[PDB]
Amino acid sequence: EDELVFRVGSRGREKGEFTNLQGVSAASSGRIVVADSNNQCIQVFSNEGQFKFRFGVRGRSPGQLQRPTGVAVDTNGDIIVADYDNRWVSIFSPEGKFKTKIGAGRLMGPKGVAVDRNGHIIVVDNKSCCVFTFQPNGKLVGRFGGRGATDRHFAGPHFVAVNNKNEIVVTDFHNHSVKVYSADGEFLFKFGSHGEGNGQFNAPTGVAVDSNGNIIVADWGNSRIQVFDSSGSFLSYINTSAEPLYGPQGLALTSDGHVVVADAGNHCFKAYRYLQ
Repeated sequence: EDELVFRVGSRGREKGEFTNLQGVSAASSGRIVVADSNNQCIQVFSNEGQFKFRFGVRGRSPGQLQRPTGVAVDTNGDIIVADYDNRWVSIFSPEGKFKTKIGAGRLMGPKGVAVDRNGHIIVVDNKSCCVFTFQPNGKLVGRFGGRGATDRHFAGPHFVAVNNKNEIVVTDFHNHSVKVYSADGEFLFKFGSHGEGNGQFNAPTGVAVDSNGNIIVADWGNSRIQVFDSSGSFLSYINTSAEPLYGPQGLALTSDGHVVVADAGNHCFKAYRYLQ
């Protein structure tokens, strides 16, 4: 009878355990997909938290995972992994079969990924501080950003989401802000500032956008999740009181309308109801 619906995971390297849980995504087929950067693996669960399967071969060769940070699920259920250390994005089948890698030689530190409304793969690079837009096949179609603190630049972007207008929503871990851009890279607006007040951050991480354009943002340093309207107005905190967060990372919205968070500091993921 809590905003918390369920919790899955504990510390370790076995199936249903985590060392460094970072990326979170959801499939329309009603699955939850999580990446562990330190166990170098992807784990797939039902919408109720039941373990389905784990995949990932450790290493630096194509097909293999070295530091998988960011994950996204395509409309066909393909699993898209940002590998920060291999410096590419791996696309797998919904069953964990390597298909191809995109952005090799262009991405220097791919951290976060999303899928847009035309099936483009959106990658945020924490080393070049840029946002890349690819076709599934690997073809680059767009790039914007650059290191800095101006509205068109990023200081250290780790996560990305796309809204109903195909607009790109980037969290800036080091700037304490969220910035929103057109599909073409045009800056639209920013919100958030450094602090603990409503609509302030101490290092934003995961981000998701709902069907109503509400933007949901995890706050790593403040161990909390904020919900905003489409203009970046604070609406609420997710009520985490029953089982507090500790350093949350990825965020995703499921097909059954729950917010799932990588509660990395507690070695688990948690699913929430939220009222919008």
